[PDB]
Amino acid sequence: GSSGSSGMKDHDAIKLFIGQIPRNLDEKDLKPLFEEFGKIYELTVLKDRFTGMHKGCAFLTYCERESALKAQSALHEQKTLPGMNRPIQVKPADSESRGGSGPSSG
Repeated sequence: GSSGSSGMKDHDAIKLFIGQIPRNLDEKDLKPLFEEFGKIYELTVLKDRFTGMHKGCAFLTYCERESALKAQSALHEQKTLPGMNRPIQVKPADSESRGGSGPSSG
């Protein structure tokens, strides 16, 4: 083809954590959108089997690291699902070294 790019997700993929989503959607209904932005490799909607049937959120994995960035800033505070007063939040499930607060002496 022209663009092609039919391969596999990068070795170190980024797990984008999406929040502010109602428990009335479906992976086949959410994957599409993102798919238009990036070649999603795997999608999973955090859904417990005890009480957290739906943690009003879902995990997304973009094949290309860069791509994710696009959809992130492209979607983040950009799209607002029906029923949610606030827009859709998009942030990577990364843990930045931190754990301290409490200045003094000015």
